[PDB]
Amino acid sequence: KYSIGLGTNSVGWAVITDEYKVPSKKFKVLGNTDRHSIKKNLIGALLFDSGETAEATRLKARRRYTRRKNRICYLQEIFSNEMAKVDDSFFHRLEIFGNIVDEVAYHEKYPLRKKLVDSTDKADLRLIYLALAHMIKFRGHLIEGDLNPDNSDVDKLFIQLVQTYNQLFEENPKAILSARLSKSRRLENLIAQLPGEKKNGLFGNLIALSLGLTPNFKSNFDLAEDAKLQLSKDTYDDDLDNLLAQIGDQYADLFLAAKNLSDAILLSDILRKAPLSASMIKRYDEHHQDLTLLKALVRQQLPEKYKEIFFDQSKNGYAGYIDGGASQEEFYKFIEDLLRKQRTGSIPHQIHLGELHAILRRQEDFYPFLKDNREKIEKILTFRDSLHEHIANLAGSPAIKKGILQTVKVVDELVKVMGRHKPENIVIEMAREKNSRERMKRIEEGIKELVDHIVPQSFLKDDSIDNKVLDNVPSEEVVKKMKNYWRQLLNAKLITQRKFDNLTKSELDKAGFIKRQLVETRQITKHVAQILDSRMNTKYDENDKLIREVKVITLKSKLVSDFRKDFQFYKVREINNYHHAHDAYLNAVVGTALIKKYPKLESEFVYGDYKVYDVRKMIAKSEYFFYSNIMNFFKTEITLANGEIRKRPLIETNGETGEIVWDKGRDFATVRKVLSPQVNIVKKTEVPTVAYSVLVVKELLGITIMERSSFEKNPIDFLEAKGKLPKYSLFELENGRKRMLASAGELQKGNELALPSKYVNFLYLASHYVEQHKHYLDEIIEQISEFSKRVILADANLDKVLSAYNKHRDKPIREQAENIIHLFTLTNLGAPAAFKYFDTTIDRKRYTSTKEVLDATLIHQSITGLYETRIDLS
Repeated sequence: KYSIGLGTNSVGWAVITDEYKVPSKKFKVLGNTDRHSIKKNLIGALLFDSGETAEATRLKARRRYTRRKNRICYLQEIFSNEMAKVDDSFFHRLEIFGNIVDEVAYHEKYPLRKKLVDSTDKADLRLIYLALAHMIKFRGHLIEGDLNPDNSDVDKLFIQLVQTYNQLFEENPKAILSARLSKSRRLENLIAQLPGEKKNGLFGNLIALSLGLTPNFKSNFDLAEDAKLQLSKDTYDDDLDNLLAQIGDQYADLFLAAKNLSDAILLSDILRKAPLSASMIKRYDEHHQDLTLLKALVRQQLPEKYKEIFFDQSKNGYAGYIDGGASQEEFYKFIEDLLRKQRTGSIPHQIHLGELHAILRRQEDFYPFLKDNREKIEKILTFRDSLHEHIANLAGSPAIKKGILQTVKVVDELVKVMGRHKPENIVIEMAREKNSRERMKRIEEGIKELVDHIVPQSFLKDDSIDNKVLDNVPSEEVVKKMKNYWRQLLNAKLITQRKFDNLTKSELDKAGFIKRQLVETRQITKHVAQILDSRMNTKYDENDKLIREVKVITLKSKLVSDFRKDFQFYKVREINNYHHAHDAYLNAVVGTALIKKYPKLESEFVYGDYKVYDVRKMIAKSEYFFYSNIMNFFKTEITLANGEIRKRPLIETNGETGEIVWDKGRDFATVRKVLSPQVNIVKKTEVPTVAYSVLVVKELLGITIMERSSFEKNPIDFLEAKGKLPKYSLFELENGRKRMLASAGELQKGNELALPSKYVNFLYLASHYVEQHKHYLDEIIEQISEFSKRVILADANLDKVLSAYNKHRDKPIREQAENIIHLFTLTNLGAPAAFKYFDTTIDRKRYTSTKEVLDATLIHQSITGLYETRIDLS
């Protein structure tokens, strides 16, 4: 029936039919004003700011402590009966033994895991409980499947990290990592293998975070405040969140790919029973014998500094190392496998479960009840508000996962908007929205070292430089003789590695082409898909998938940006919040046709477990598609390098199913009927630093952070002594004029300017230069001037605006409309902003007089704005 497609400060949403109609639906208005409904399309955006609110706190050590306490409590619930049979008070004395002799004996002898592993003799149950407690306390860290050689393979997950980094930067894409060398040495050795990468780079810092350093990604993304990261450190989730939400959500699973690389390196250094338990034999032996030998040598040589080493907690020695708040790095400096601590990459649960298998099997015979609970104990370690926690568990804090916190709330009521009906496709994407410096850097490096698609659009829509170069099948072998020149561009970094292939790339050439467009490397969208797939599929699949029942699609926005340029459905951002809505419309337009046309490609871009069909089988000879592009059938005509044009059918369908998937004579008509002006654009209301101003009975008085607490306790006395309207509260008056409450001292524009698509698409065509249509320009300015008088109320500035167009009327249609785009900033909802219109500038105002609000109508909007409670007092 329908479909849905979905930044730092905006969340776009839209709804789409098979013919790409955005539904026009009335919305009930429950306010006392003479307004019962509004005709708005099922499209829009949600804007938000990054501020310290309740949600900001909710999406940011205590919860980790409670999780570990719950895990150990679940273990103790099983252990308690036999524990009381052995030692009743052992559990309570933990934050070791109840008597001095046993305690001291355990102190020199075992100040256990691999004795439960190797020794077959029956051991004390206290010892097993302690072993399992340290099993489940430091569980570690991402893999649903069982442990296999594939998880550990350093090459495999390093390559996975390289792909996730390279397909996030299309312009700029074991013996070393598992070596028993210094972490800095391993990092330098890895960096030396990749030219053009520095230690301070994002990739060098990610490798270090996989290795053990303390990378600071602030220099990698130009932040103002420190962004220390440390996997071993407890609060790595919170610090990771703060950094990535300062710098954008797209790198979250880049960082998590680094995290899994660290996991792989740990597993690798371990397995070459429970080999981590052999590694802790190494750790314990070195630590304890080195401590004893140091004690002996200090006794024999420096008796005075002995007490400083072993008994002065305040000083920087071992005494402060173990019992005080002293780090290892200073301790080694005062005096890396010498004296490693108990609370120290978080060892993968694949390693730990390897011990749970090793420990329990070696002792399952002697204790029958532990053998019976073999599978349960495995589930204890590997099992997992909660949704607020998981986004906190993801690699992003509120700052930009506020929208990803919103995008769930956006979609959750969007389900209600369409009457609980479920969408077929939900396309999501994340990209930075500084690239001009990027294209400059490669040119500087490429020169220092020393238009047509390489593969045409018939095989895939790739207008990026990786495919663009300034017969029908890719470059012929006659052209392949130029590869000597292509090699000089590869080593000069003027071209990427895959481009060196694609130029020289039959069917094996086309096999990788489809995958890149559809396979999604941004797994944050997969994590969002996981959230979408978990919240949608409560009815778990019976077997072999465990999940089905309505799809989650993650297409790249590249299938949209190409879709915009081809068929006259262009986008202008600064006009209004429709451009996010326009992308959210042209996002899922791709989804409806692609799946019904190529169901075999489902596994490549849709969430869930599916049969991996051989792409070689689907690609055929010159006689679904021979030409590999999934979006060829959108065009009626196919363009090749030679200039020969391949015809296409008027109506497209799927051969193996027979369903019509594409109506060229009818679907193109409906799309233009979409972009042409009432749309659900909703600004979510959110709670000497004043928080919010409450109406007083009439005037507004601000409440600082301190006063609110006393306000909730005794509001009457607090109101009496001086003599909730949240920030950006919708304030409407007279002919649709709208205001938002910036503070007690200022107001904001709440009126969104709209344009019928003829006036929209023209602006992009003009700005990116139909010259007979110069009469559209006068109407646009007139429509702007008419819009300015009704709601903006800046008649002093507006007179200059109308004059300025008269001064520069001789200028071309292009530059004129480009300055019109900047002129649109005056009308946009939100904080007013100064701008330049031709030479004429200023055009800025501050609605400090808020007296209108006292008699105005408030409109308390939901996130989608459907349920409005308009209370007008006057």
